[PDB]
Amino acid sequence: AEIYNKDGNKVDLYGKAVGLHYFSKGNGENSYGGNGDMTYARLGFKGETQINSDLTGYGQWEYNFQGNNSEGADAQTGNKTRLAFAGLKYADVGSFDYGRNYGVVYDALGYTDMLPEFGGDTAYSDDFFVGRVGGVATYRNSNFFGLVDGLNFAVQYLGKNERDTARRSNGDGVGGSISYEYEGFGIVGAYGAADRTNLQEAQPLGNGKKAEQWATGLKYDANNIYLAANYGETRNATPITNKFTNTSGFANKTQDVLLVAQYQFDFGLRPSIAYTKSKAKDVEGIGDVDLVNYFEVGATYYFNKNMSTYVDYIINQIDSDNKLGVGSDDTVAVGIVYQF
Amino acid sequence: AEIYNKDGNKVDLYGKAVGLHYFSKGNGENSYGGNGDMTYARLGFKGETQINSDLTGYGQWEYNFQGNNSEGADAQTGNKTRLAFAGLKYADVGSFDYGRNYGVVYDALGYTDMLPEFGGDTAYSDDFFVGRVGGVATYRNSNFFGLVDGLNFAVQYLGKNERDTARRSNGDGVGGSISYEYEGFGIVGAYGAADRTNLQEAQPLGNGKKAEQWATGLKYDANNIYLAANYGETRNATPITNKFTNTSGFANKTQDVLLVAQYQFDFGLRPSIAYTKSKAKDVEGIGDVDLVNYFEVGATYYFNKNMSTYVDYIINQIDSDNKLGVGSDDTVAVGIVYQF
Amino acid sequence: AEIYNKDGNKVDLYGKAVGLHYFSKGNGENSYGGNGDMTYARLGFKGETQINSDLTGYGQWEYNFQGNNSEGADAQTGNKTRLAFAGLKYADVGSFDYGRNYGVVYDALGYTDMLPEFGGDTAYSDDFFVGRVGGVATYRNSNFFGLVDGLNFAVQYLGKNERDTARRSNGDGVGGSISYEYEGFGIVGAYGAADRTNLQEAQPLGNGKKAEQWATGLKYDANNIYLAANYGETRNATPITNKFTNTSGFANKTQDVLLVAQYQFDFGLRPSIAYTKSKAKDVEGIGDVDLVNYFEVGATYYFNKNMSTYVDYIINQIDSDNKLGVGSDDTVAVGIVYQF
Repeated sequence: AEIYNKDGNKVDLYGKAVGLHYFSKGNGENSYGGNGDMTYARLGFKGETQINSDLTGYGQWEYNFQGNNSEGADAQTGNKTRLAFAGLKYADVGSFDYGRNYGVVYDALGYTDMLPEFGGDTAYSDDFFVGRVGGVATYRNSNFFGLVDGLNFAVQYLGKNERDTARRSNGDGVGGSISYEYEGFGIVGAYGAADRTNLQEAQPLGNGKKAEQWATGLKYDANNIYLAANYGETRNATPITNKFTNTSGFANKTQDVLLVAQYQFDFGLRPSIAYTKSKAKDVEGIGDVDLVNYFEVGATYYFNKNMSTYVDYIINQIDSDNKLGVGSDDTVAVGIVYQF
Repeated sequence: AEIYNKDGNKVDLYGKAVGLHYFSKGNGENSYGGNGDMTYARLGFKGETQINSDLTGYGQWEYNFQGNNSEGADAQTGNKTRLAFAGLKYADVGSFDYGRNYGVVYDALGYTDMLPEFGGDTAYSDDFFVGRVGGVATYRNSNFFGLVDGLNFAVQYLGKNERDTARRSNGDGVGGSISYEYEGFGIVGAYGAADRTNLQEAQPLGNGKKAEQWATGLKYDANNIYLAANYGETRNATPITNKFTNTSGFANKTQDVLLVAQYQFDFGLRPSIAYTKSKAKDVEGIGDVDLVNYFEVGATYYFNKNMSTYVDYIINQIDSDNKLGVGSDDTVAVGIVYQF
Repeated sequence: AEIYNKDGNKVDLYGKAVGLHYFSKGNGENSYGGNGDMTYARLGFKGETQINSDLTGYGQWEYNFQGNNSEGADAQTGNKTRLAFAGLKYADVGSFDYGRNYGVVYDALGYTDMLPEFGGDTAYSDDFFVGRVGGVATYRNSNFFGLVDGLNFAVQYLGKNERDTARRSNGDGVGGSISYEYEGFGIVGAYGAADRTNLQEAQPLGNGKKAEQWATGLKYDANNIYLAANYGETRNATPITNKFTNTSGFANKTQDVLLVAQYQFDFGLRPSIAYTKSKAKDVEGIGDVDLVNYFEVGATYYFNKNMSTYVDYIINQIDSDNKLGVGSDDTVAVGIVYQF
């Protein structure tokens, strides 16, 4: 919601209140998404001020507030800051911002991150270039300096983040994307690579000093039709765990495929169909393991632009014999979302 | 405050900044409410969008921010999300929302929850149907489908919540209320019951597999006069602790009485008078124990609609010989509240 | 940003999104400010309602949200409530508010707290009267009841706060300030003293039962020129640590000097020059130790009123032979700030 627009500085304060609930067999510890209340909310703001007629300053902050906690000690479990950055966009040169923001490889993975609830599996947060990250300096350029419509590129610089965890840690690195949008087609390629840190190298699963991720997208988005596909691979970057040996680390290699098919009816119904398959390769002592695999059937029914509800169903293809001990049961999400 | 109302979607962003302080003898660990700085703030938003002329989507999120903490490690102590849900209200059929919201038995207890600071004693949060709860689906209906003015009812479905604590946990259950408002009178009856979970059954105090709460209210609210009374009982649901045996659990039974008497002067002064008495029965090895007992004398002086101050005094009737070790000293709250 | 002004109640909801990063040699554990991503954000609101033509109610809440955390367990590390209070300002009598607010001795230290990033060294939070504190009742009076322009005074009452930590704890005390502003000159004197608590007295470093702080300021602020100086001293109040003995407590005495020199160019550039020196005296087994010492060179370039960037450089004068083990390396901050 645009709560303010005076003296060329508009502030968009927005939020969400998602009544949500998962359904999985038993206590669902063996299910794709889990079982239980999953209600949460959001709050944030994106500001934009015009320094002049070419230069624009902008800032954004988004925060997730969990609603499925009690007002006891667990109150904060899950609350986190999702985005926080600032920048200046200028004429045709391009934009530059810095802070907690999405990694460039997300640009590609973005194409398939359209499911009602689930999906987006390979875009782990705090995992180098595929999801939200801390301290990334990003430079994007539009229409190749205005010369070519639809030709976009960006180069990101990931700063080293040595945290308490190997999972949330990352060394420094660089990445970049290139996308061309035309008619209702989009084609993307993005890649990045950064140093793994000592703690990361110290983990039992995964071996290397350089983690690199890359993926490409293709999409036909026009005339109530959304079709998109993603494919990517990674070296020592997808976090994994062996539930049996109680070991953790990263998959040495992974072949990722994401597919989406969605149609937007006029009356508000927007069914969804998708396929997700992530397979780790060269996992020590195991070899090839499916980290994710399933089919999705879903439907979001938008009332107006500030209301909707959706049902998401995950036909979990993962089998019980999974080596890493991944869950094999299905999950069903049922949400009702109010926003502004 | 209504910061936005465009295209039939009004957003009410509100808050509080309560400068507060308690006064009790000594360090007050033996006092009703404690002693010290109790300053806090609130922030939230309730949105409402008109899907059409019968259907309305709405959402709400409220968060408590504690101000009596240092900026050190204790910073977050007390911060919690108080409410978070979403729903659709429709024509005369009624409303339906889901998320973190008040339990139906609160509908009754609401009548007496009007004190300047204290009061509301029996409406514990995260305690089945008497206070705020997680994952409750609620259906309310107004004026009996519009047929009878003042006749209201609601049926709530409490979802199972297996948390780290027995106190904050709850099995699944159902509850409902019925209220009739007329002239300036109100009469309410509400009841609910749900399964106690293993962890709860596992506690030393309290025995049963089903916890059920119920209460009724009566109130005369009109012409600057507010008079209300509540009475209820519970089976294995009111959380209790024996400070001496260092044991916890739930009271097998409790007889609750709440009484309020308040008058609204024209110039802003609104004195308060109240009586609260909660007694546990069948407490193992003890029998009958008063969990709460006192008289209250208070007064809120509202300047305008965004300012007030109040003094609340609790004449603590609990004696020193209390078996469960409940505090016996008095407490005085003195707040100054700004809001919007 | 003033998101609302109706019926004489204006609400100013504001925020920040600071993309920030420190630069120090090595991992910088021996540097002044540290090394790494330091991105954060702010959110808050100050409200003001006119009770009538003399009386005004007002409230404020400010919260710091850290952006340099991962979305993992460390998510909340650093989030804190910075301010939270409420009051009534009246005619010429003066204002009175209560809650989490700045201590009076800050009034003096304020003069030198103008650096782009660093600076303000001696105004520790949760440290009696020099920084933000919990439960302080403050009374300020303007222009000596309107009789003398520029003559201002305030008397603060610090409530006892017995927290988990000696550092964040404080006994009760009183403080007050006196400031006279004229032409573009300002002269301030402020002082306070309060009881140290048992836990504080219990610490190895620092001996006394009464902690007292005081400081004075002088400033020439007019015609794009800002020049300010501060000098103060303290008894058993500045928190200190001996990195080698792994001991903590408070400096028995400290001589603090702060100096600032800044000029505001018309086009937006605002260079900064400053000197900071805090020296502890009578530190057990050591004697005199510099807690802080350096020169600063900085520059903030404001685009418009909602955008800026700055570079701050700390020429760290602290030597390696520091007895308390204080860091000796330099630090460089580079921020880009969007606000509203």
